[PDB]
Amino acid sequence: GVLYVGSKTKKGVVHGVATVAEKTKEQVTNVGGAVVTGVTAVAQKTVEGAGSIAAATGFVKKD
Amino acid sequence: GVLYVGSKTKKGVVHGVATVAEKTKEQVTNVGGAVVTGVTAVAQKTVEGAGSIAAATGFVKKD
Amino acid sequence: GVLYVGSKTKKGVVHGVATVAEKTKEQVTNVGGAVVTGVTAVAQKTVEGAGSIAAATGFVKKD
Amino acid sequence: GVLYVGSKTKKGVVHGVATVAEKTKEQVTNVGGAVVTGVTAVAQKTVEGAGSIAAATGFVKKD
Amino acid sequence: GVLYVGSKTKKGVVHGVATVAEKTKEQVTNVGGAVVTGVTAVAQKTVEGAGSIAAATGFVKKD
Amino acid sequence: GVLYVGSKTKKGVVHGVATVAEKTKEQVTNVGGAVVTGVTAVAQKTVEGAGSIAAATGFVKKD
Amino acid sequence: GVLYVGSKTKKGVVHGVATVAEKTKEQVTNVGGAVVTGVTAVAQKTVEGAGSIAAATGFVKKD
Amino acid sequence: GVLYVGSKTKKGVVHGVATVAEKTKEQVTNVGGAVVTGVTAVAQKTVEGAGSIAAATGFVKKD
Amino acid sequence: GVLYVGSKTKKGVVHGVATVAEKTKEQVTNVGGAVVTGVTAVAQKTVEGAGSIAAATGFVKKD
Amino acid sequence: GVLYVGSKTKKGVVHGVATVAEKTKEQVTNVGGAVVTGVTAVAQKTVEGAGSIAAATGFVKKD
Repeated sequence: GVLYVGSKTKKGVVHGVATVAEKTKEQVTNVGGAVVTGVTAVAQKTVEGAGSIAAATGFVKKD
Repeated sequence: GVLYVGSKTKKGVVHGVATVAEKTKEQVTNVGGAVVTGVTAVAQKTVEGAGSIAAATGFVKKD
Repeated sequence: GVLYVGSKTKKGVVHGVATVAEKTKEQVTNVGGAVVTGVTAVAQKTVEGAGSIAAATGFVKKD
Repeated sequence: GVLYVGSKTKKGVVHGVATVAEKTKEQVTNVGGAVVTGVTAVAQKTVEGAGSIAAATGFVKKD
Repeated sequence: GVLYVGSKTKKGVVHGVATVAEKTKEQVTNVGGAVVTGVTAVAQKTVEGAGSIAAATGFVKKD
Repeated sequence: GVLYVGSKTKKGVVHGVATVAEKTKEQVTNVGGAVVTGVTAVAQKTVEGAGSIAAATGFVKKD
Repeated sequence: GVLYVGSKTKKGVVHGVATVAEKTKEQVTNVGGAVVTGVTAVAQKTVEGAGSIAAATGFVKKD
Repeated sequence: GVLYVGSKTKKGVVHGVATVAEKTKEQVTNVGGAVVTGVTAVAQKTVEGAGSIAAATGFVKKD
Repeated sequence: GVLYVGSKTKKGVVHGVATVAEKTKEQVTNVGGAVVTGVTAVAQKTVEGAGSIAAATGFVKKD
Repeated sequence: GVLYVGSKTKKGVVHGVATVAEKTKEQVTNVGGAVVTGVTAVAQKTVEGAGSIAAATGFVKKD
């Protein structure tokens, strides 16, 4: 189809993703797709096919 | 179809995602899709197919 | 179909998602879809197919 | 069909999702769909198919 | 059909979802659908198919 | 003498003095002494002398 | 004498003095002494002498 | 004498003095003493002498 | 005498004095003393003498 | 006497004085003393003499 984005802005201030740790052991920021930051930010994804798998996991501990 | 986004703004201040830990052991921020931040932020996803699996899990501990 | 979003704003201040932990052991913020933040934020998802599975779980402990 | 959103605002201040823990052991914020935050925030999802499963669970402990 | 949302506001202040725990063991905030926050917030979902399952559970303990 | 102020606080939120006018003609907020705002706020004044005058007046219209 | 101020605070948020006018003609915020704002704010004044005058007036219109 | 101020703070956010006018004609914020803003803010003034005058006036219109 | 200020702070954010005008004619912020801003801000003034005059006025219109 | 200022800070962010005008005619920010901004900001003034005059005025219009 058609994806149409039109934007007029005088002033924009944007902070995307921040991970801050002090005296910490296991800290995970995990994003399955894309990370898009800005004034006027657009992300588009298309998957065409049978039996598609999208899997996102913080952490796995196995013993 | 048609996705149409039109936006007029004088001033915008945007903070997307923040993970902050002090003296912490296991901290997880987990996003299955995309992370989109801004003045005028758009995310679109299409999956075409039979038997599709989208799975998101914080953490798995197995023993 | 048609998704139409039109927005006029003078001033906007937006904070999306914050995870804050002090002296904590297991903290999980888990989002199955997308994280979209802004003045004028739009997220759209379409899944076309039989037997689709969307599963979101904080954490799993197995022993 | 048609989804039409039109919004005029002078000033907006928006806080989406906050998880705050002090001296805590297991804390879970779990969202099966998307997290959309802003002045003018729109989320739309369509699932077309027989036998679709949407399942959201805080946490599972099995032994 | 047609979903039409039109909104005029001078000033809006909005807080969506907050989970706060101090000295707590198991705390779960669990949302099966989407989390949408803002001045003018709209969420729409359509499921087309026989035998669809939507299941949301805080936590499961099995032994 | 002795003025002793001791204060322990975890979290404090303080708003001192606000004057808000819309479509208004003559609005006066008038404070003869000092304006002191905070977590732990202290104001002390000493006047030593004969025939001292402290006078505070909103407004004077003379014709 | 002795003025002793001792303060312990984890988190403090302080707003001192705000004057806000829209479509207004004459708006006056008038403080005879000092304006002191903070976490732990202290103001002290001493006047030593005979016949001292402290006078504070919003506005004067004379014709 | 002795003025003693001792302050321990983890996090402080302080806004001192704000004057905001839109479509306004005469707006006055007038402070006779000092303007002191911070985490730990202290203002001290001493006047030694006979016949001292401290006078603060928003505005004067004379015709 | 003795003025003693001792301050321990981890994080401080301080905004002193802001004057903001849009489409406005006469706007005055007037401070007779000093303007001191910071984490740990101190202002001290001493006047020694007979017949001292401290006068602060927003504005004067004379015809 | 003795003025003693001792300050320990990890992180400080300080904004002193801001004057912002759009489409405005007469805007005055007027400070009789000094303007001191910083992490650890100190201003001290001493006037020794009879008949001292300190006068601060926004603006004067005379015809």
